[PDB]
Amino acid sequence: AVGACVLCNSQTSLRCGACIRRPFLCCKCCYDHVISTSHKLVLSVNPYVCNAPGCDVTDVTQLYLGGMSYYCKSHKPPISFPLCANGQVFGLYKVTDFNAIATCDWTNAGDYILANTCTERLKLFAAETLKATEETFKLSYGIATVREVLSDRELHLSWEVGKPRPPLNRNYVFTGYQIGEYTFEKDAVVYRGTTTYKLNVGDYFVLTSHTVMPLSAPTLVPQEHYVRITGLYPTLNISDEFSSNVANYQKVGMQKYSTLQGPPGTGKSHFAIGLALYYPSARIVYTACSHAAVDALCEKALKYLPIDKCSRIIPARARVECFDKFKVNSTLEQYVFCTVNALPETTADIVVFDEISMATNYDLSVVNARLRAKHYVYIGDPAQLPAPRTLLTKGTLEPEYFNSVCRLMKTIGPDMFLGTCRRCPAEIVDTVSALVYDNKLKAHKDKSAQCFKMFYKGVITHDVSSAINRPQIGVVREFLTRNPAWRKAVFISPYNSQNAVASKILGLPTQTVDSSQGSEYDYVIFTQTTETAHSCNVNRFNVAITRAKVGILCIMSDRDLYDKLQFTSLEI
Ligand SMILES: [Zn+2]
Ligand SMILES: [Zn+2]
Ligand SMILES: [Zn+2]
Repeated sequence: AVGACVLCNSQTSLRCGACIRRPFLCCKCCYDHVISTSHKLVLSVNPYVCNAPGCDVTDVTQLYLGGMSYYCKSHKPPISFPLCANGQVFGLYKVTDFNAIATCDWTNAGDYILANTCTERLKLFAAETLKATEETFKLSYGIATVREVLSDRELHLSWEVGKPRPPLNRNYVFTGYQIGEYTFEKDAVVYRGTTTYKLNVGDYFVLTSHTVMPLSAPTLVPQEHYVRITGLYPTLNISDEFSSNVANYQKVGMQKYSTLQGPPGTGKSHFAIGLALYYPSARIVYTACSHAAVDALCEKALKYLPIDKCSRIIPARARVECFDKFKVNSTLEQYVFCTVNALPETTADIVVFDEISMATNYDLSVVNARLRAKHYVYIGDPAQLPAPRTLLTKGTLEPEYFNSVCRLMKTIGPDMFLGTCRRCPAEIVDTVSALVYDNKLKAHKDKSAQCFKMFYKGVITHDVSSAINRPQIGVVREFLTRNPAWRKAVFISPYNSQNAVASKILGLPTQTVDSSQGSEYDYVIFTQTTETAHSCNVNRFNVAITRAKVGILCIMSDRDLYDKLQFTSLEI
């Protein structure tokens, strides 16, 4: 009941009872909150409610202190002081942005803008409030009870009446009942259990609504610049492979934290693993939000670092299959690879946090709270995809608002920029360089002459809201017969339902733009599917076309992005 004010740190007995996170507010800030919002319940040792029997007055502006008790206007004794007066709320030890965070529903883009432009303590309040709001929203959907089991990978579902049905994609993970976590894909539906189980008829699945823990550590520690490399000991014998990053590795040791913007295929994992070879005695914890980002870092370390000093931390509540070649859960190995949600309480000489566009401020804070390091390196690309914000429906979230790190990279610029793309044919590099990198990305490869674009609106159908464009898939099928080398292409689209249809019609392996991030393929076939804000998002468009090493076929819906593609146009 006694704590510190989330706005000015002043000690107080007051917490806001109307705030979902119940933050400690001092007399000054508590007043400026209750007097400007619908929030009127104030909590101390005892709540600020009228003590008079059977009285329901709980509004602090309608209450007074009579002796050492609280009463409303109808029950106060002659000698009483208002609880709200002179810009203060009574209590021991005697804000426009805080009000908006405290009262918003997190459905507008402006809510996320504020959560990232506010002061550091308000970024944690915002991140805690958003996460709790997202989980209290997880109690709103309807239960799915299995009507029948068709096979080992297919079933029919019976949904709860009155409550909405949640989007059936890999994004939403249900906990089966505890028969393990399970996912779904589209009356026949495809079931994917984390644990193999004889799907009982009648057994139900419900979305995991986990408890949101409070945040203590800032999203970014206060920056410190040094005159010499601190706590790290460089090699003089550094492999020529990593020579291009020596000045940047030295910058890493001369700052508390550093940001690295690495466009697709510019050498982010190479830089991260080369940091270990540059400071050979340094203990490095490699972290990212997803198991896939952590696994890609593991694959790079397997090729350059001693396997006996590596360890992959895997949580006991295993959801997906991940990296198997390092010793598991050895927290004290020199190189620790672990997702943010599974990080142990440890220290390190360097912490490398990869795929930074996918981090939230909640993740940034958790990393600072579990890992106490000499240096923190943030690697990613603000021109790539952010974490899905399930509550956000109105407006688009710009890159400078993804998290604190992305805000810095878009405002003051990143500390380090990898400006040469080694993956993509020049047609793709020239396109994304002009689109999202202010013409600063350069192509290492020549033009492949295997990058094609076709403007074909087709016909848009919908599986609920997830879109399908069968004529765009038909155009691809026609192209494949005439271009058999493309038989080995990966089919990519902004929609899971478009991918499901293309998987059955084309037989190509399938990937959404969002699940393709961090991966690369020789050939990519991309169907835009629709002209929505989702399919036209320039970051999503950037990720989609930079998956290709050799060739890409883009079947476009949007004239704008089609005209921007520096590809050979095709006809049909
Ligand atoms: Zn205060
Ligand atoms: Zn409040
Ligand atoms: Zn009363």
